[PDB]
Amino acid sequence: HPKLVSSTPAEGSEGAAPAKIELHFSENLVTQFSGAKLVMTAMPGMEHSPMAVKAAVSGGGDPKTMVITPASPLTAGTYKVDWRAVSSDTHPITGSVTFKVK
Ligand SMILES: [Cu+2]
Ligand SMILES: [Cu+2]
Ligand SMILES: [Cu+2]
Repeated sequence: HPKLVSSTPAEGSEGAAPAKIELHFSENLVTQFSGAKLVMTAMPGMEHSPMAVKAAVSGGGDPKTMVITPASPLTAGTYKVDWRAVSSDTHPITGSVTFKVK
């Protein structure tokens, strides 16, 4: 089964707004069954409130890499990437990556 090897930004990281989010998995993904959603869970001065972020999701050049690209630059707040990794003849695997933008 594919598991999340690494990502940019990394889990728990705090830093600048990423132009795109990259997820690297241990196994090659089937593009049509794999995917992800980006959510803002919080922003400065306001209560926690999950909201889908307008973003596109595609495989990279590497079949083990998933790329999420926001429609517009991410503003300050906490974000989570809920991903769905499906390799060939394998049960779907899901997970969540969280990170903060300042
Ligand atoms: Cu928001
Ligand atoms: Cu708000
Ligand atoms: Cu399985």
